[PDB]
Amino acid sequence: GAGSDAGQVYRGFIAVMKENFGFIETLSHDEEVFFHFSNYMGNPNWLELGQEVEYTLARNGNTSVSGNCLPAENVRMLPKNSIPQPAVLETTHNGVVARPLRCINPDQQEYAGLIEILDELRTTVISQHEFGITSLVNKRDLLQKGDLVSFRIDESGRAACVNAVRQK
Repeated sequence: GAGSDAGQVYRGFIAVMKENFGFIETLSHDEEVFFHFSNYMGNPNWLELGQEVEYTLARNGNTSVSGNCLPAENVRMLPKNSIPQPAVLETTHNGVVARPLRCINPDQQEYAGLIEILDELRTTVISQHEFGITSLVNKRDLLQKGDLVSFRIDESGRAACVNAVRQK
């Protein structure tokens, strides 16, 4: 019992839904986890993008199966609204949707994309903020390059509570 041992169920949310497998976005925005529906528990027909789920990682057998990245196991659904939100009263930063990260990932993570955040002088982009399926409240939208967004960064350490808002 140290915390660097085994016996930890990892929490995350569905970001990519294929009919065979999918990708779960990590709770702490570490990376995307390859998960197969073949090892899923429940009814996959009722799954959607942004659904909280609990699961363990299949580290049992060989750490470098085919390419180090191994599948998930025992994926179950979680209660909604259990993912915490950043503590910000009005808002932290605004910006415009810059570009979906397509060539940044060899395996195409472009779902996540990056927003260009304005500096304190409100002139240029500082670095890059990544947005999560959970943060994409307006995930229904065709939110694309050139759309203005307002969000709040705090404990999420990224663009969270992303609301597509158009200013007069």
